[PDB]
Amino acid sequence: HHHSRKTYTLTDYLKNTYRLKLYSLRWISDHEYLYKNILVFNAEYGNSSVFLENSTFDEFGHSINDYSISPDGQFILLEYNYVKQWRHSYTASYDIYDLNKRQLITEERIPNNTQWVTWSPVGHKLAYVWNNDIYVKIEPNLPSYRITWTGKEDIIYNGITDWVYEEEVFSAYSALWWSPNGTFLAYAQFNDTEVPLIEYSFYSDESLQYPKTVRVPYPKAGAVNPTVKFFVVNTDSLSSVTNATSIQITAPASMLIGDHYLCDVTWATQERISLQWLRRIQNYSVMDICDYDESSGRWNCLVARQHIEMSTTGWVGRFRPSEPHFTLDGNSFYKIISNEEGYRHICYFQIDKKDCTFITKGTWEVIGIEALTSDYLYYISNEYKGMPGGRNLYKIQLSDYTKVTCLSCELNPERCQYYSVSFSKEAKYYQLRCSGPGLPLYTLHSSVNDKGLRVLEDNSALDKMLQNVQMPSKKLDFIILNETKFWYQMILPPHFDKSKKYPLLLDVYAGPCSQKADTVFRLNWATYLASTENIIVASFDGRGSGYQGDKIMHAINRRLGTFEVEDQIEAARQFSKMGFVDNKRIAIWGWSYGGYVTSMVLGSGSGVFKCGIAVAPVSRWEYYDSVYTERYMGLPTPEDNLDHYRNSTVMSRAENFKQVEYLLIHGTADDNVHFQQSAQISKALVDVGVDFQAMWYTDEDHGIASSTAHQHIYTHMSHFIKQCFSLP
Amino acid sequence: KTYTLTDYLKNTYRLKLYSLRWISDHEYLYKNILVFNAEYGNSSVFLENSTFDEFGHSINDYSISPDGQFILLEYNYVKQWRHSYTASYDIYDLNKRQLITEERIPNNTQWVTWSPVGHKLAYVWNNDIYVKIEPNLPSYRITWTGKEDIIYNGITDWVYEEEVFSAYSALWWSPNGTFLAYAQFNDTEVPLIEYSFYSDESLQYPKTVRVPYPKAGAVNPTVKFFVVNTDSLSSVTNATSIQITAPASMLIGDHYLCDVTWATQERISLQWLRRIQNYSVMDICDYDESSGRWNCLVARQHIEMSTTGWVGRFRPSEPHFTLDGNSFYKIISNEEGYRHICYFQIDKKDCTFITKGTWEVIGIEALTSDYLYYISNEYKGMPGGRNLYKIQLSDYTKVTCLSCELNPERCQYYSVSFSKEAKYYQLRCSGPGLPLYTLHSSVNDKGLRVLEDNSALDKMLQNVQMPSKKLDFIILNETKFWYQMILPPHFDKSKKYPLLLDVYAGPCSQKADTVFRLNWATYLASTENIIVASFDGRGSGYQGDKIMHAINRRLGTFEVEDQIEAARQFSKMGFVDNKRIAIWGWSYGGYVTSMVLGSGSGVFKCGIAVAPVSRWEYYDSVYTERYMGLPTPEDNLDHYRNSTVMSRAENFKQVEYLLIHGTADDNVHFQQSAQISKALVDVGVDFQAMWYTDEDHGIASSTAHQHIYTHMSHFIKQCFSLP
Ligand SMILES: Cn1c(=O)c2c(nc(N3CCC[C@@H](N)C3)n2Cc2ccccc2C#N)n(C)c1=O
Ligand SMILES: Cn1c(=O)c2c(nc(N3CCC[C@@H](N)C3)n2Cc2ccccc2C#N)n(C)c1=O
Ligand SMILES: *[C@@H]1O[C@H](CO)[C@@H](O[C@@H]2O[C@H](CO)[C@@H](O)[C@H](O)[C@H]2NC(C)=O)[C@H](O)[C@H]1NC(C)=O
Ligand SMILES: *[C@@H]1O[C@H](CO)[C@@H](O[C@@H]2O[C@H](CO)[C@@H](O)[C@H](O)[C@H]2NC(C)=O)[C@H](O)[C@H]1NC(C)=O
Ligand SMILES: *[C@@H]1O[C@H](CO)[C@@H](O[C@@H]2O[C@H](CO)[C@@H](O)[C@H](O)[C@H]2NC(C)=O)[C@H](O)[C@H]1NC(C)=O
Ligand SMILES: *[C@@H]1O[C@H](CO)[C@@H](O)[C@H](O)[C@H]1NC(C)=O
Ligand SMILES: *[C@@H]1O[C@H](CO)[C@@H](O)[C@H](O)[C@H]1NC(C)=O
Ligand SMILES: *[C@@H]1O[C@H](CO)[C@@H](O)[C@H](O)[C@H]1NC(C)=O
Ligand SMILES: *[C@@H]1O[C@H](CO)[C@@H](O)[C@H](O)[C@H]1NC(C)=O
Ligand SMILES: *[C@@H]1O[C@H](CO)[C@@H](O)[C@H](O)[C@H]1NC(C)=O
Ligand SMILES: *[C@@H]1O[C@H](CO)[C@@H](O)[C@H](O)[C@H]1NC(C)=O
Ligand SMILES: *[C@@H]1O[C@H](CO)[C@@H](O)[C@H](O)[C@H]1NC(C)=O
Ligand SMILES: *[C@@H]1O[C@H](CO)[C@@H](O)[C@H](O)[C@H]1NC(C)=O
Repeated sequence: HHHSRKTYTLTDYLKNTYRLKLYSLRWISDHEYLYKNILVFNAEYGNSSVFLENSTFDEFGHSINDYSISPDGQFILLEYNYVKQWRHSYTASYDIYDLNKRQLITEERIPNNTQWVTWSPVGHKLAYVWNNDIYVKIEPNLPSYRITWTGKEDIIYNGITDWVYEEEVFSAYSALWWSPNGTFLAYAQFNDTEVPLIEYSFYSDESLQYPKTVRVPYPKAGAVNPTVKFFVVNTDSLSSVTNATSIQITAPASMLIGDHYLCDVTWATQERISLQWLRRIQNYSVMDICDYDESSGRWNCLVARQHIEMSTTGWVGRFRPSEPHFTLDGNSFYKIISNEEGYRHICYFQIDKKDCTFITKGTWEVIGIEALTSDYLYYISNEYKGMPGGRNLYKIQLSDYTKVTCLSCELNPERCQYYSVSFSKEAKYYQLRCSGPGLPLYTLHSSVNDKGLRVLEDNSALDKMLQNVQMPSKKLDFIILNETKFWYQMILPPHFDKSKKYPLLLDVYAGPCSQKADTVFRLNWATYLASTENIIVASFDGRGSGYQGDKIMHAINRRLGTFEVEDQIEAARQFSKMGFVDNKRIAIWGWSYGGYVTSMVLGSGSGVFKCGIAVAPVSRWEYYDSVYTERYMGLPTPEDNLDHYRNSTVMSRAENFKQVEYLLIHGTADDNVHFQQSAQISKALVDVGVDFQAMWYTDEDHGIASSTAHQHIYTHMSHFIKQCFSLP
Repeated sequence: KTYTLTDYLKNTYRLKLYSLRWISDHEYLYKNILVFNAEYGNSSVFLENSTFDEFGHSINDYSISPDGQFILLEYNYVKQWRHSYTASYDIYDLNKRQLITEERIPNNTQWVTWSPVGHKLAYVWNNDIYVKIEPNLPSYRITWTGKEDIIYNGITDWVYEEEVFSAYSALWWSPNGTFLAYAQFNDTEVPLIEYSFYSDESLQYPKTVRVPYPKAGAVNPTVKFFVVNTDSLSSVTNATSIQITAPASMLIGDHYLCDVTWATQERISLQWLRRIQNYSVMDICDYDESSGRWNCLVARQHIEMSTTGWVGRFRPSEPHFTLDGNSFYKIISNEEGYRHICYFQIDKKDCTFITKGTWEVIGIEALTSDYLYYISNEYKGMPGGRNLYKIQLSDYTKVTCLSCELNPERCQYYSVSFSKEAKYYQLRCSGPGLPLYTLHSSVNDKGLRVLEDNSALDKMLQNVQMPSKKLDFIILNETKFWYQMILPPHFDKSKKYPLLLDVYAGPCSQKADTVFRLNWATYLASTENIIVASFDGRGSGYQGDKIMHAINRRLGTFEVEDQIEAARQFSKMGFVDNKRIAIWGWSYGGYVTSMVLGSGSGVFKCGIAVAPVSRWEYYDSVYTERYMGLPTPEDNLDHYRNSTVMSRAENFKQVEYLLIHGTADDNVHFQQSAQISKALVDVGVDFQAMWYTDEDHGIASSTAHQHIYTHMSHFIKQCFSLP
């Protein structure tokens, strides 16, 4: 034989039999990067001297979670006693090790339970947050300077975000920003005094006799939001005689008039910082540009340099207003905005000018600006072949916008259609990561001649292992609806036969700016279901999905739980009318927003779906957080949008669940989508006499990511789908 | 046609009761509200069905005063725990036929009670006691110390309500209403259980419910006892409450007040229990005239202890005093370990037993000048039967069974309700046939008339294939252990049936009896042809202390092993499919079901645990410590650690498990199933779950009740391969 008889099993997925190798590096200069044990690989010639041996901290006495080398390379920060908080936040102990002296600093140690630590961009200055206050060390072995004195647990946050800013605004815990040379330290201060608390039980180890009540300031749609203030402190004029003096930069008048957010901080030069503010009604944002005044020691934002971004069709930006990329003199910047036709492109702005000029055009979008030099701007887009699920690196000549070159398109067009990039400190070198459709590929390049210097990781060991496995394939394509293309992907079982009828699982996100149809290679639950169980797993980007323009993306504005829900149902009708789908066995499942859509679909009375699984779903928008929800829904008030808030709950559709088989799953310590939401679904299903299947995960959060819990839920979901589809 | 799930869920086939409230020695009330005579059976209407048409509120319950002059109307009923609730109250003048509108009982009243004679009234509001001499006059504030969740005057806290008094009230009027005795509970340092309450879909942020609840080994509430004279209440000076302190033998450590019983007008008896519940003391306290105080002579103390276990069935039994209050009868276990009636003299340590045998007195029912009446399981040596007996006080040898022979075939489980001076009594037969309610004259013990025969139901059941009950015993180690089986209709001995073991198995439980039930087991047997069995093993009650105390300090051992062995015996009976045996239980039954499934015996295919205890340190102090002692290194910590469901997680790989729990369960906290599920996830065991949002220990909402039973039926049918 020698024919492939093996499949990709559930155990393979759960035990990581088939492992994807990565190549993670960190640029130390414009020609040097670190890699792990710790080598400073010289990018240029390939010669790599060793930086730090793996044996150096064996006598440490603690397990080291992470490390951080100072920009000057004189010190290393050692992160241990890591305790996870939310998606980005955590607490840890830190020790500092002098690299030139070969020993641990024992004097003036960074305290236990530190919330965040950061080196300056140059030298070895240190900023850290402890007990909600900011501290600064000029030298690692010296006493730290206390910058703030107002830090209060759950009320006042200095240099760190609160729950909502962490999850929905900055996608980070830190709210500290060093100036390019480390002279100034800018920070946000959040105030949660009147923000209501979400409360839930945490059960802990079985030795805890009485459960704990976790309490977190968490604004639900329409509730009192946190307020924010912004400050800048000169670290070079710190004295141990007097308290440090932080200079406030106030929000523009058009923002102070109501509730607003700080949605972006970007340093332009040593003495110029740009701020973006956003109204609570997220259709209007203002960029301030503020210069430092030397005679005063203060900061001033000229109303002439003030820039406005707004939308008449929806909210501003994909999830927030995009960040500027300033020129060296800080007199201009490049920024992604939506053009006249609704497509996101790079606009070039003069600092003193209202009007910008677009440097890219077309019926495609710029994903992000990655680097800019004197001569070139580097950006990722989905232009190539008009595939919105594809990603490539481009280079545009600043003096001639007609001179655009694709740097990644043709490198290896068959295995590589989804690229990300990592540039050196001044874009002289870059690493490219290809994520699919073939096996991930990591390569190094010099930008001068754009030539490939070397293959970093080609995943040949995994290619060897797969050679014998009956792996699934992927079909990426579109369907025309109301004269508009809508993309879908299908994970197709091996030896796929168009004449046969397969059961179908619709895998759904479908939230605003979602994309579930792409060229990325994945080893996941869907791989197992196709490979081993012979199930087609499909996904569909309908109205509301991103990277295709505002016409598609803004279609669900103020109307969550409508078109995106309706387009998933229609997708299933399209797939079955392709001819290879058994439409007695069509299922749907999703996590989070996908959980919400799955539930709305199962409660729609369409009659298309036999069964479905919702994991940690939203059940009604008033339960979810203000920043995300109000972005798309506005306020749940009679004068705003209360009617639709009330018309788009899962609960009100409970009666219709008599037609389907339903599995409802939620972790009890979910701080993001509160257990409350599934608790209300179940209570509504019980109230109408609908039988369903449920599963709670004790102390699990939104990711249900514990090793044991992760394995349990996928095993449980697998049983459910196999029985729904009558698979032995 | 068969008895279906819907039949059970929608109570298609209803059992009639006959509920009466005695008013005198020959007059009682029955529901219109009629005043039936125990002589002639005639009745003149007391309150017409539509007397309160123009009331404006929905009346939940009524209560006539002992003199019959005023009726108390209860509305705005809001349930709290098992017995506790809050309500609004109005008083109706029956003479004037109008509602009282001056000095009304406040909204959110916790407890109200008439005095035993006349029309005096005591109530509890915001944890304080108030007294109304006349319904229309202002009330006197008795206590000023009441405080939400902290100080309880005249009402119980969580643990006393659930585990000690089986009641919310802690008020005790003297026989003629002169004195009002009460208890004060102090929960200051008792730790709080906290859990989420999700409420209506309209609630944006869940509520955190916080209840003082002592888990095993935690700080317990403290108790004080007071008596106040209601005849000398003044609206000028504050009321003076006389404290009666617990005896010196109780004050030495943590203790409980476990019984309050008035002997006469000026004599009260109180029983106290140590936190280590194998030692209790009864105090007899007399009102002193020249001092206005209460004295409890140390010589009048009566100790009740146990060397093999705890004291009483769940608590020390209540005394029944002779009219002069110089003697009393109470149930205690004899030297052989069987519970019998002992006769005590107030001034003497030694009692004499008036009953003997290898069977038990269940309760003393009435005491007269010439006869003591009691209920027991003596008839035919059947621990699961119940009959009423009369003992001649002048000759203990002269014992008459009043109920044994009235209808031996349909009636084997009686309860009774005697008139005020015991001249008449209602008999309540609960099985094995349809319930029967009859009235009797105790002067000659002749039957007056049938009150309710359930013929309406009998004619209904004629057309349905109904299951039968086998009640019998097996021998284990030369000891009889009783079991019952609900057998499918047209039961065939040659066929192999699936079997479901229905479990309680807690200390002093009894699941094998002569009671007729229409329940879930009825549908399973009638429609699904499943045998539903129950077994009373070691630890079970009403069979003496040798069996009941078998599990002392050793919860989760013998009672668990005996359910497994019982199923092994049912397998050897020949009509059981050994490939289709399942087990289920609620509460303690959930604990035992889980313990059995985690035993790795290989006997059971599948099971269901509803609101199970998972480990004893999570459950309340009074119940748990009674059997387990304290979870400390110097006491019983090792067995607490050994008797968890969690430690058996790995053995659940052999079985199919359904775990169900209500999220607002104040009794067995959701915590308990949360720890089970986590342990099963940690060893990679697949199982089924169901939470019930906002449901408590009963899971008793109309919709949730229907939902849980439907869900369980599908699970059992799937386990048994039933289409
Ligand atoms: C199915 N699904 C999502 O719904 C999803 C998601 N990443 C996000 N985020 C978008 C903004 C930034 C950060 N909040 C993460 N969402 C949005 C969401 C909507 C409703 C409830 C919960 C969540 C969440 N986490 N992913 C990866 C995903 O698969
Ligand atoms: C299966 N089963 C029981 O386990 C049970 C019960 N009645 C009681 N009580 C006995 C003491 C007084 C009062 N607490 C009610 N228990 C005891 C118990 C043990 C463990 C956990 C919860 C509970 C409860 N409630 N019943 C009727 C029953 O069926
Ligand atoms: C955080 O915000 C709260 C209000 O949201 C501030 O509290 C107010 O402060 C002033 C000045 O002390 C008081 O007079 C007001 O009564 C407070 N208002 C309310 C509604 O509480 C608080 O000052 C803020 N804290 C910081 C350090 O910014
Ligand atoms: C209920 O018990 C509490 C706790 O033991 C008593 O509170 C103590 O009272 C004394 C005297 O006032 C104080 O010195 C202590 O500091 C108190 N302790 C605590 C923890 O509060 C309280 O007095 C009792 N209440 C009643 C009505 O008896
Ligand atoms: C009866 O006792 C109560 C409680 O001790 C008295 O009420 C308190 O009286 C004191 C002064 O003696 C005040 O300082 C408190 O504020 C009162 N508490 C309240 C609001 O009840 C009551 O006055 C006593 N009656 C009399 C006059 O003997
Ligand atoms: C790497 O190569 C250079 C130039 O060929 C050589 O001189 C040197 O030894 C290496 N670099 C260092 C300093 O590690
Ligand atoms: C952190 O805690 C440990 C003891 O738990 C102690 O040895 C150490 O000194 C602490 N570190 C600092 C800097 O506070
Ligand atoms: C700095 O500020 C804090 C609080 O405002 C004050 O208590 C402290 O003494 C100040 N330090 C000095 C010495 O200026
Ligand atoms: C960093 O920038 C500040 C502000 O422009 C300047 O005064 C300072 O000299 C700079 N530091 C260095 C070392 O260049
Ligand atoms: C029963 O009827 C008699 C008359 O025969 C009457 O005197 C008596 O009051 C009635 N009993 C009641 C309480 O209805
Ligand atoms: C009880 O509450 C209702 C509604 O708030 C009120 O109208 C009524 O007067 C109250 N009754 C008493 C006796 O206070
Ligand atoms: C009730 O008993 C008390 C105390 O013995 C006595 O003073 C009173 O007379 C009795 N009540 C009546 C009038 O029967
Ligand atoms: C009560 O129980 C404890 C613990 O089992 C025991 O040491 C003690 O002897 C018992 N007391 C009696 C009265 O038997």
